[PDB]
Amino acid sequence: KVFGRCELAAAMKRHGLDNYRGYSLGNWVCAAKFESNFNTQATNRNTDGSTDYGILQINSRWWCNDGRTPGSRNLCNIPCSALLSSDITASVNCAKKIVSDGNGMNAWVAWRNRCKGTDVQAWIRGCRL
Ligand SMILES: CC(=O)N[C@@H]1[C@@H](O)[C@H](O)[C@@H](CO)O[C@@H]1O
Ligand SMILES: [Cl-]
Ligand SMILES: [Cl-]
Ligand SMILES: [Cl-]
Ligand SMILES: [Cl-]
Ligand code: NA
Repeated sequence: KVFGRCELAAAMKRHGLDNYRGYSLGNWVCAAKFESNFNTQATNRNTDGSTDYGILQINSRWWCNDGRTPGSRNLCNIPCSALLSSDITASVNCAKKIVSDGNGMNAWVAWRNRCKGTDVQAWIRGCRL
């Protein structure tokens, strides 16, 4: 499912993401924009063999199991395919574990390079929240 900008912001807001660990809702919307282009079914292979999954491109190296990342972790205790569903519940819950790992939203390379320090609030303006 390819989310609308305000549709994704409302879904992230309903699942408790806005101001989670001090990151306002605009940061999460901006991150999903540049990680997956609002597409829950996005996947991208990495050089080390792991794969990013879903609306926030959560990596199978640490957070989910896809059966093909040898010596990896499954800290969110889910199959990576669950991160591709039209329901973003699993992606949001796993993201809350990632952002609480000590490095904040810097775990998402797209957010650090394309959202951090910008006017992230602009990604939720015009939305009826
Ligand atoms: C939080 C998370 O899983 N981030 C991943 C990370 O593995 C990496 O920096 C990159 C790989 O292309 O994509 C995503 O940002
Ligand atoms: Cl914001
Ligand atoms: Cl694996
Ligand atoms: Cl949803
Ligand atoms: Cl932080
Ligand atoms: Na894994």
